[PDB]
Amino acid sequence: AFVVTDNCIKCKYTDCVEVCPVDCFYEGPNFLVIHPDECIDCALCAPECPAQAIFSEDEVPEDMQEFIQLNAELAEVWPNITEKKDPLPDAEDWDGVKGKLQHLER
Ligand code: SF4
Ligand code: F3S
Repeated sequence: AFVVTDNCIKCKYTDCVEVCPVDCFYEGPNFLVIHPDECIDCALCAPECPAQAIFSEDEVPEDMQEFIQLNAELAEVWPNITEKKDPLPDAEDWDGVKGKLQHLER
């Protein structure tokens, strides 16, 4: 499974959903998650993220390990997103800020 981590929060470009063959991205107010049972690890979305927030599960940085289980839980409650849309409005002010998890909205 591929995992979305911290830098997506408050950027949410959605470029990643274009390339997904199985549509396994689920949408929250300011973050996207990948559903781990649905992902086929084709790895096509990781190059398409401008925030470089997507990682193969087995390459999630040590300090972002929490995001693996967060993707799994929030995927069960958020709605499927299958079309790109515009980035959040201030997305590049926040691209690259660290510690954005304290800003996640359910
Ligand atoms: S690795 Fe492939 S199947 Fe998984 S979210 Fe990315 S594009 Fe979709
Ligand atoms: S910022 Fe987030 S919405 Fe997709 S393009 Fe990157 S994982």
